[PDB]
Amino acid sequence: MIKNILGLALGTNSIGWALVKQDFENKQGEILGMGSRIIPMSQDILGDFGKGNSVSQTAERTKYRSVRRLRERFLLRRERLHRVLYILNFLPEHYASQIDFEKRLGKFKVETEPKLVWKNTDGQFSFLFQNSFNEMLEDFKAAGQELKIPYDWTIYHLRKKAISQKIEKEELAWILLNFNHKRGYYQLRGEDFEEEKDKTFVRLKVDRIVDSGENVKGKILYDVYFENGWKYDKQVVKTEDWVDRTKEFIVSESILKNGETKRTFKAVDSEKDWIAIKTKTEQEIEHSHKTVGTYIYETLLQNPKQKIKGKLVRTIERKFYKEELRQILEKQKEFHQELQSDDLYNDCIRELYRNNEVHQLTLRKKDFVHLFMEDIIFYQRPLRSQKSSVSNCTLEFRKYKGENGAEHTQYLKAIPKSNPYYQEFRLWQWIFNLNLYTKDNDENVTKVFLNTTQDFENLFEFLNTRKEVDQKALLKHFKLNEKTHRWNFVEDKKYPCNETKTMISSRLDKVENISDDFLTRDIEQKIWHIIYSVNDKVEYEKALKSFARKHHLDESSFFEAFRKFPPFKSEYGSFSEKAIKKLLPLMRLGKYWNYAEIDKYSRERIQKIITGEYDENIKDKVREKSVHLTIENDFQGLQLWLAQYIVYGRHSEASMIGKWNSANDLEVFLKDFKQHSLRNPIVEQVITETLRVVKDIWLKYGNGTKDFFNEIHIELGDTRYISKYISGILSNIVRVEDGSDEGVNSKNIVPGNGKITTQLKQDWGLNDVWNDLILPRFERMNQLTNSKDFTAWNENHQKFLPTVPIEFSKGFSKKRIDHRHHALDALVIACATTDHVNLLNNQSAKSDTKRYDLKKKLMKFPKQFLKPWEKFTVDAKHNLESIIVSFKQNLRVINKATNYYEKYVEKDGTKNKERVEQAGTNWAIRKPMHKDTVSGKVDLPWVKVPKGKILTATRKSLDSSFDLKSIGSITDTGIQKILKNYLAFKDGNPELAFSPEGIDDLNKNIEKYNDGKPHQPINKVRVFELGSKFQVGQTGNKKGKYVEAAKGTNLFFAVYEDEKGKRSYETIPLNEVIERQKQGLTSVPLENEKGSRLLFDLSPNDLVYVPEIDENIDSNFVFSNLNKEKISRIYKVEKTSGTECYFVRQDIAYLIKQYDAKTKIGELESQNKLQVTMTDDRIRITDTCVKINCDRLGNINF
RNA sequence: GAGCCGAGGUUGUGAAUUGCUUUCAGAAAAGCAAUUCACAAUAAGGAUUAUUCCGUUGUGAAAACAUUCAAGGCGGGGCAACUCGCCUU
DNA sequence: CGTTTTGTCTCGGCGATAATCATAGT
DNA sequence: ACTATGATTATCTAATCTACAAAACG
Repeated sequence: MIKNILGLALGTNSIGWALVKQDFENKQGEILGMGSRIIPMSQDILGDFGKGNSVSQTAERTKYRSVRRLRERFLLRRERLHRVLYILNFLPEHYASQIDFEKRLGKFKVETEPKLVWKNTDGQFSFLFQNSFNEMLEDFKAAGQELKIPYDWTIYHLRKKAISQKIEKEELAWILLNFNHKRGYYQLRGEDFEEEKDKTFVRLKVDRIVDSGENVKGKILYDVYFENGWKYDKQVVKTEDWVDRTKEFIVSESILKNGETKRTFKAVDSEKDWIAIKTKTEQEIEHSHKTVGTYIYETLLQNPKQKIKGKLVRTIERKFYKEELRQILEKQKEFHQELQSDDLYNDCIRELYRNNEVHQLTLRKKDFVHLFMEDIIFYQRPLRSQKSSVSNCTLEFRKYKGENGAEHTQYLKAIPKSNPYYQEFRLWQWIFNLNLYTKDNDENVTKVFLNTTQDFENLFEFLNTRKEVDQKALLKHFKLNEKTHRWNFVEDKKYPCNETKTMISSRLDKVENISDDFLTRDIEQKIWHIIYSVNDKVEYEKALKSFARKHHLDESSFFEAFRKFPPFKSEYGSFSEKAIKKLLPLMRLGKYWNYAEIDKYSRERIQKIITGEYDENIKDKVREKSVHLTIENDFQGLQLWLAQYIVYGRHSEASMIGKWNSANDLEVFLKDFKQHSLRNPIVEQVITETLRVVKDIWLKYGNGTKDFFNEIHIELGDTRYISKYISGILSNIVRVEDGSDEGVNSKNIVPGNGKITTQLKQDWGLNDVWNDLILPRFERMNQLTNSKDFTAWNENHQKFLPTVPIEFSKGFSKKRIDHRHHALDALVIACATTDHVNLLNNQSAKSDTKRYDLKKKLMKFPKQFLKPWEKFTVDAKHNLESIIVSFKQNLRVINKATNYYEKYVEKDGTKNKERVEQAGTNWAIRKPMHKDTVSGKVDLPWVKVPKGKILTATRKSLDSSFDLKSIGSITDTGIQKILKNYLAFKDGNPELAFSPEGIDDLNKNIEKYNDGKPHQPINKVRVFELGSKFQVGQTGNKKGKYVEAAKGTNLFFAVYEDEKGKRSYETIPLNEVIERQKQGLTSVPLENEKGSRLLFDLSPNDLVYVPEIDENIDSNFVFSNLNKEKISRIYKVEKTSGTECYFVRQDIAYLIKQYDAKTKIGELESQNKLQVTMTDDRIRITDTCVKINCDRLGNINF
């Protein structure tokens, strides 16, 4: 008689909501409220989530964190090297004196940038190793190239020299730190692949293409021939790009069973493919029979202009660097007696690991080579453990009491699917579920071949010894054949058959020289634990060797068989090991079944059920189903449900009765909600704000009372996954406890479909109200474009109709330009009653009389439905007209940071490693402080710099986009002159002049374009810009880094006021906000230098009201009489810069036509947002703007 | 969702070579650079000495948190710290 | 001032299937 | 001798703008 319905139009970043209360029997009803809540998301995410490309803020934050973590790990390696070398007395005096060895161990002292080789004496820098540089000079002159080379090329000369000769200890420290910089490519798993692993990179020329007579797709395929005698494996069709073309290949070879090389082919081109580049560099290094450092040194000797870093050696295997460093260290150990000193080694080991005695005792047996190479520099951490994220068992729970005097439950981790207990349980399940059917008549031929316990025991034994069962093997075990019988499932599908024991038996038979009885249950599970738990190469090898030593087995072929065992797939079952251990005695039948192996609880329950007594834990359905279990002997080969109830006492997942009687339950559920509980963060964010909106509606319109929402309709109109989880969550509100409403989702949740929505919109005229609601925008567009092509006349409706020209018909749709369409969708979903959706989903009647009553009740005499009440369209249109869209504001600028770090804490006279919280106050910046690109400050005497601005320059690649205007912005004038000369030579055509071949030609003959004077090659140039860029920081060289504010970081636009009436405008930078908020002050300075008082500041996604020109709003207040014209004048802050504050009307979501530089037209001009009102008055908003406050429901918070 | 790593790029310091402009006076210096090398920083900053980290996630007024969390015993694993399991509150 | 035009850090591995080559039972 | 099944690599795994901040221009 009176019923409350709420509708939610969930979107990708929007939440449209509505609430209706209708009396259907009297054709009465009304809309309590409507609105649209918007979470600010850019169109990039909305266009990327459909395909998927790193669509997550958390993903970008994680990428930044990973880069940082690599940086601090490199820095920590450098600090440890500094400490060790200072103990060894290897650092130079000037470099060591600027390193802190007492408070911040190994770190540079503040405001210092020392260099290991550049000694700063009384203002002049001198190279530390003059003798080595001189030796390199005679080396170069013997190569006959030049005598003027950089000092810092000595690193490679020393790297080559250190292989076989003595070098100075400071040079050795330089080498060690340089090795710490560049480490190489390495795969942590290792697991050396096939012994051949050819993967050779070659260059071959095609000789002949002989037709092979294979016609496919109306063309006879051909093959390829090479000079060495190799045939390209695949067929070739296009002969134009294959005749005598020198393609490069990564050819792979492998020795097969027959004993010949199966040579594949992989067409690849260098300098664009990582694999080809790496393989070519590695082959060049290896065929020279020299280390990477020696190869680099000789290459640089041959071509002094060669780019080393990033051109010559980009990415090579870490083994090359490790071999070079090992050779250097073993050679230098023979000369430097510090590296052979045990006392110095003990001092180093104590300094590094003073509180870790075990690691000290471990490293006491090694030497400095292992410390520098294996321990410090090339130490790579293993993958972080993820066993804490494993899903928990749903049945077996452990309860305990903590120190807080409470009692919570500790969950049990799920058993791995490959655990032999899980394998046995799954095999028993598959045997129980297995039955046979005949091909002839499709009759239940089973129960004759599998009737007694002997048959099932034989089948279990047969399946135990195999790894995968199929049609033919299972048929042959029963002597049946494919031509006469089938096994009730997919004929060409195979099932797991306890493969683990199969491989275990195979590898325990491969070792031989043992009896065929060593494989038992305990030994099998021990080998399982050894292989699975110990996931590390050397650890696994040592574990296997020690296991073979403990048990009387030969450790010769057992280790060899088990050393290359394939890793297990990461998977876990639904239950835990305890659950399967308890269920298996029930599963087992025959000789594997015994009553003594069933635990006390299940045995007692079985005794009770067979006795027939009355117990509270036994349901009537149990006696209905377990009636056949009269004797305890019948409890053999029971199914999963039976055994589950016997062990526990629950008929499968029985769910709970989650009913919430007040908004406080919803509030605490919000408090207890967990992050990353769904598919992606987008949906969890949307639902978080969704139920928050639901809580706000509940509080506002029902005071949080019980059973306020009689029904909730959720429809959306990829995104299907969020059509049911939300229904389940909100079933806690719309559930009925009388027993007639049962299930995971309450019957009060009725999601719909698009057909009903469209039909009711057309019949009730929601399309009409939307059209004449959006028409004024199109009339304005016609007036702006002084044409009549944005509105189409029709005579039946005697009015205009919004439309777009075909040339602007790319992706325009009328239902996506205004944010109120979310509210419209929510309203149409909410009002779709059960009768309406039933009628429009089951229109197929099979008889006109059966559905004629619904025709009489709902539609007017299939033409038109009755409106829900007399004025449904009218008041629906009014409610759309009086909606203030609520926009979420993200004003998080700083936040409190919590850091927990492991540490040795002195406890009870002993040092034990534990976790400690960081002391003091540490702030976290929640916004991107600046853009990635970094520019330097320069001053140009030929550029007039106005006061308040600076010149910043950065390096750019020289390309075809360098015209006269672009050339004029280069900081240097020599390059400007040269480029102007070259461009004049090429008839003023940047495309021809600055093409890569054109750039190469310019660099070849740069003398002719420089008035005959030599110049270095030009590939990149520095271009300046006259603007306002701020410094990154204040310490070290961070002062010299000038950056630009990141996207969406101008959060504040302050308008300052004098006593006269004049307004002044200024946008607050982010760093000032940081300082003011961390000092506890207000975000915006309430005072300028001139002394003007602050009126207010504007922030993005904030709503302001612009009064009419005649109105004078100073202390009007009265924010209840917001009729249509008032909301029509509400504007939203979009972006700000300098003295400009751009606005878009709050209703507007997407533009009718975005501005394009070609047509030079747009709805809101070039910026797609105006500093003035859209109407004809065209008045500056900031001159008379007054701020309004909106809650989540869009009400005015006066 | 997260973890283990890698290669460049950018700004700055230092250096070798070569340019444009200016001031001294073809010498010297400065501003702006180009090719190559070493190094520093790589979001401002804050702890720590563990082979540990927190800083572009989200919540909300507490400038508080979630994103980490017990006790014991019965075990596997290594040179072992540590890690992987079982058992009861 | 009002308005439009231009620039913005980028690349690798730790992947999936599809297709041909073998390869024993039949 | 024919068939179906077990396995290595080749091929692909997409195809990307958006919109703010501000210098440049009229």
